[PDB]
Amino acid sequence: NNLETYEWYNKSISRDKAEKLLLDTGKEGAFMVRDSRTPGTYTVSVFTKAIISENPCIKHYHIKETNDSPKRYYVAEKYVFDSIPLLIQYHQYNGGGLVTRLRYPVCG
Repeated sequence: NNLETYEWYNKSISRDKAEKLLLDTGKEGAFMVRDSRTPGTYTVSVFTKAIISENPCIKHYHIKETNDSPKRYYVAEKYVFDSIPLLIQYHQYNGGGLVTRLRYPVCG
């Protein structure tokens, strides 16, 4: 199911790099993702546009997993899915809370 292909996915990424990558572009609710190790989910680097004296906050959202049917992964005891992409696709569209429900998957 590897994602390594979503503007938002960033393999081997960390919490700092994603923010760094996000900071590079700095969009509204920049969306990024990074593999972890937990039950097998992925991380989501979300960045909020801003600068001046501050305002741009980058949040790393991990995709929780829940042996559902399928809705396994999620990032808010909410919309659960079987993959970050759908989990992201759902955020990217719908309105899965998040900085801004995946507004722009950052792909460093």
